[PDB]
Amino acid sequence: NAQAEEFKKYLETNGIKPKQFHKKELIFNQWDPQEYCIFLYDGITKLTSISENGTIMNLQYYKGAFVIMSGFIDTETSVGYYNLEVISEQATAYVIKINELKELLSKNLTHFFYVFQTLQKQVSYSLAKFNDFSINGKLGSICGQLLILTYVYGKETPDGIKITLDNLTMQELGYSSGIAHSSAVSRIISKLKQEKVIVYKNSCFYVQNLDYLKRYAPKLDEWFYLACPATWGKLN
Amino acid sequence: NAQAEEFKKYLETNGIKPKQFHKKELIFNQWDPQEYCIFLYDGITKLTSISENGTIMNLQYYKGAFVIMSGFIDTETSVGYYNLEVISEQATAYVIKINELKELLSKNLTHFFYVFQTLQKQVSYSLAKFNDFSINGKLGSICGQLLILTYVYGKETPDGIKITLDNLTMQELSAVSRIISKLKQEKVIVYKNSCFYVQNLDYLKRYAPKLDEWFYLACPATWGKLN
Ligand SMILES: COc1c(Cc2cccc3ccccc23)cc(=O)n2c1SC[C@H]2C(=O)O
Ligand code: NA
Ligand code: NA
Repeated sequence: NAQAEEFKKYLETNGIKPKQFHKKELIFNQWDPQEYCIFLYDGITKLTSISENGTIMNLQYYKGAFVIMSGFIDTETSVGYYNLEVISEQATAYVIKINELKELLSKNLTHFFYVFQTLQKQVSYSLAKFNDFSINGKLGSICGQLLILTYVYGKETPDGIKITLDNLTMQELGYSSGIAHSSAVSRIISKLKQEKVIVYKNSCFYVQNLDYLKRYAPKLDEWFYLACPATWGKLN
Repeated sequence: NAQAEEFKKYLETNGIKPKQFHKKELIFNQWDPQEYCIFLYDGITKLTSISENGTIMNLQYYKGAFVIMSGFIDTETSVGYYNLEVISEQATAYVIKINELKELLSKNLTHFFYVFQTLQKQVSYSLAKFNDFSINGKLGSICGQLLILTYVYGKETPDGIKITLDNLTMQELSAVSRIISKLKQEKVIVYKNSCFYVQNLDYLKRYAPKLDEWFYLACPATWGKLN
């Protein structure tokens, strides 16, 4: 990813070091009065909110490279009581105090813009998932999630397009699709195998009817085309 | 709003005039090759989409002052096949070609931060709505929309928090009609003498708690008025 590498260089040039995190660590947390800008270079994370009673809500998933800001760039205060939890075995991130960020993102036009456009991608991402859920309900959500997986992590094999993720759980798939109970997920996963869309072999998921995912996640597919055309084009 | 008045003045300093639009007009549309930055100064709009069978989906509401960008700031290409439709009687907006926004933001850091922060408000807004829907379904969504109306247009009175929005625009915003009428039946919101009054703000806060937190974090002075 060209413009991701250009942003890495900018940060290192200015004395910002990568940091390594392991699974289950919080890169930033909902109880901290200091807010940060996170340049997630490598790894997979999820945004969570933890209620008083202890229930954990999974709000959004990110893979490197991406930018996540826990505070507003102007006020430096929280945008919401959120944690950024590492769910891959390792992740690499640059961690910048918000105040320190402004002293930098100014002197440069191009790098301001890279972060700007990432927020734009994210705004449109949530709108597309909402549109698909409004039309096709939970099937839309799950199809969109599998579509994402296929575009980002798919490899061509004779058994179909193999999702090359190792730790992927039926539960983590539901949370990533906004469905919190394994009953709904297994029901819909059942139909998908039953309609020959997905198959499970060798601990991995293989997609065999990619057109079907596109049919039920059409606005997320649109989003992929418009925001990630290079990727999208691999399988279109 | 100060950051926004200062942004209006920056646009006029660089010679951008306001345009006026009337209800049902599109400020931008999904078929235009040119993408734009809209500085919505006054009025109420909605973001719409069309599915491949002709059905219109309402995705998002915006009120002035706010910034809506139909194209990515770097590539200048569509962020999605969206239209921006006016739902108040009139709206006032500044309409800027996307490439020209880079130039303007590149030369003033104050106004770059102001636009950047409107994207941050959108992102956190959608996350809060999702959280509330995840917990209370469509009741959470509906309570949250009424809560935001209350905080934005509400005025304390002896009959409760009056919503100072004409009943016209109040109508422009199936299982929904049932939820709304149950809130009316339970006197959360009440018709009296040709206006509507929120009489149970605590109920709205209870079922849209994450959007209530969003307003507190995003607009603390407005939140504070009614709390
Ligand atoms: C599949 O649903 C979503 C929506 C869309 C969405 C659906 C329903 C109600 C919503 C209300 C407000 C905003 C989005 C909604 C977005 C999203 O980020 N995630 C999910 S699941 C987790 C997260 C993500 O995709 O990473
Ligand atoms: Na924090
Ligand atoms: Na357009």
